[PDB]
Amino acid sequence: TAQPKQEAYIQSTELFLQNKYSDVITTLEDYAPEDMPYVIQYELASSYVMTESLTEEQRQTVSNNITLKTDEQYMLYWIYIGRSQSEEALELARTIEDRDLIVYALLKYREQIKGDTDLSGDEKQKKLDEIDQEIKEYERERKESEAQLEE
Amino acid sequence: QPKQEAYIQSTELFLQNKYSDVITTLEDYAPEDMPYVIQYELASSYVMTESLTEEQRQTVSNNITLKTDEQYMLYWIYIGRSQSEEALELARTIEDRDLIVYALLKYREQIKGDTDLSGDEKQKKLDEIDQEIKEYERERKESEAQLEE
Ligand SMILES: [Cl-]
Ligand code: NA
Ligand code: NA
Ligand code: NA
Repeated sequence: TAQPKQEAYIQSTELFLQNKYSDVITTLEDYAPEDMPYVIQYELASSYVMTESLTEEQRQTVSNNITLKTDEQYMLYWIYIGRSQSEEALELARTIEDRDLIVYALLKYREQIKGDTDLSGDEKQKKLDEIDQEIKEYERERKESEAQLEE
Repeated sequence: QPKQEAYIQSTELFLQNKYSDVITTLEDYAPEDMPYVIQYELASSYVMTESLTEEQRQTVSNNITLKTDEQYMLYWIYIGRSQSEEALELARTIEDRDLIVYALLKYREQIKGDTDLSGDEKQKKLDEIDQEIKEYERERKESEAQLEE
């Protein structure tokens, strides 16, 4: 006997050890990240983070380093970002209290609002505006932090 | 000739910061044939509507000036238009590491969603891009601290 999970873990390990990020991702796509062994969370999260379209600036800004010392929450954050579950990544970021991760998740959430088809134009616009205001607030906080550190 | 009027309307929109309106005004036209200043308008408009903080948008677009080479403007227009293959080829021609890496990542996504490619061809392409990305990442880490000596 059926142990499809057991097998996918071995399979993702084989692909990861070869840097086959995309293939790791599709191997694991039907599986809940919260129940994965820590090494498998590591493989998946690394795979998502390695393939996230970040500019050099974004890259400098966000906590996108993943190691076998990195806390589970950071791995879950990047896995949800990777799966386009920005709502889930947003509330993780807030729990973590990582400013730039909240901002990054707010940006992905903005896109999802922009594309949402169930929302009317007015509810749409209101929400984008709420988001941009929150982003600007955090951006203001980052700037003031950097100002104090240069004093 | 409606082309000329599009350039004029895109200018009218650009000067009001109506970046997304600039983009739609020019959507049908080829970027290579556009006058330098319109390439600037379009490139800037794509950058100003990317998913980035305001500060990040400023940082990229403040680097795009009317003394900037046409190539950097074409790069951003391709990115903005999801012509990531084209952005990548240009990026390698420019020989700027950062633009190659960003374009690879966006190209990866183009492949990921390409309907014409078969199941197996898609995967082999992604496998290749994935390995290249690891290679750039390994070089990134090595530059950060060479640990000599
Ligand atoms: Cl993917
Ligand atoms: Na490989
Ligand atoms: Na970083
Ligand atoms: Na500029």
